[PDB]
Amino acid sequence: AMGSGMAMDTFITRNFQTTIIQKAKNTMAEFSEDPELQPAMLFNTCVHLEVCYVISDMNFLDEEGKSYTALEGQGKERPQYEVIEGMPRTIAWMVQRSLAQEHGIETPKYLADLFDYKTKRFIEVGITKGLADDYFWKKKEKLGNSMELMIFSYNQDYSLSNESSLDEEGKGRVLSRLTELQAELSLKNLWQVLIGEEDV
Ligand SMILES: [Mn+2]
Ligand SMILES: [Mn+2]
Repeated sequence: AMGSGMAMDTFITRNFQTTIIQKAKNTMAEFSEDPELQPAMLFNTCVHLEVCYVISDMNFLDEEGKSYTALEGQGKERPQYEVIEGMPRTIAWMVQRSLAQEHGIETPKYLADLFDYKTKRFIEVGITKGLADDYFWKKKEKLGNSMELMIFSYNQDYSLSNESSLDEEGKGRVLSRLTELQAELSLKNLWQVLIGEEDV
């Protein structure tokens, strides 16, 4: 129980790519948060970042706004999305402001997770231990119509502001990853004590 920090630290190392982990550690230390003392926060950041990459790498985009999968596009001579999560927050805000300026659109008040070059919209991603619909409308309160929302729960429910933002195979990649993580956390008795994103 007091070893829950070390158990979560170890879990993180065994369940995520080194690249994912290093970014999350860096963002916590920007908030002057010790990952060793706030392991729940480190886990949540890792999952969030991994989901954003799972959404962004799924398709690529050409000059005229046509999308391709990685296989379809290879050799033709960018990722459909700019990933704003995963970098220091000062650099993140530079990116969001540049993207808005480049495209002649408003700059959202809050920091986005992704930017979709196809629709020219910012996207917020959320992962909840609770009901996705609840979290969705909680974010809507603050965000309004400034961004699209993609909310996923560990319990396989989800809520999307734009249903065409994910095919059923992309949804299945995200949700299956979350289901697998919850099963493992449950087996380690780490699930009940995890503080989800929706309570931060
Ligand atoms: Mn964010
Ligand atoms: Mn988010």
